[PDB]
Amino acid sequence: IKQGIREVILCKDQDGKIGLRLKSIDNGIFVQLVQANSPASLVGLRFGDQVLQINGENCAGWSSDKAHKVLKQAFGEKITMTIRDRPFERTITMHKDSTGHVGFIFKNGKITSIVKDSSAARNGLLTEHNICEINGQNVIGLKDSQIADILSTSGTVVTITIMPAFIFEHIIKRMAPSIMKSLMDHTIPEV
Repeated sequence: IKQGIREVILCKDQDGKIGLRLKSIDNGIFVQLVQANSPASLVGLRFGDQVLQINGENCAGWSSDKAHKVLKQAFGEKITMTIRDRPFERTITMHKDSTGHVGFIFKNGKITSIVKDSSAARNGLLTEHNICEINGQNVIGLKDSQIADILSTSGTVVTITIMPAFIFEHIIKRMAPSIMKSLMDHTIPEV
């Protein structure tokens, strides 16, 4: 989670999509969903990102509907966006033990308990937090099994990006869980 603004230039695909859905939160605009294999995924927009401007114009106070509206009504040539990096999220680094544990319990993405003497404990991982990413990979909507798998497949060092459930639950609100499982980009970034 970078402590700054950045600018991205987008470019509508063949079909005029950018692969993005936006949600209005506390009078800003935030990324609800990034589609795999989209301009938005390529330029590296992330779930939880804040859109400050689109094509120079400020986003504050906009409705989800109007933000979508704007995106359609724009000379796709290039769309310029100004992005505060996942403002509602923070990242914990952790280390696996001899028995390959970081030391917490989660359910539906949400962390429900921390284990005594764990690395989860030493680093102050918090409960009532929905898991957003792991080692830089968005794991939202995956099953608990596949999340467990990623934590298993991951090295000893494990980096998790978490968000307060209340905020998480308000971002994903009005989006079907299948779409998150299906369409939300769950891939490592390209170089």
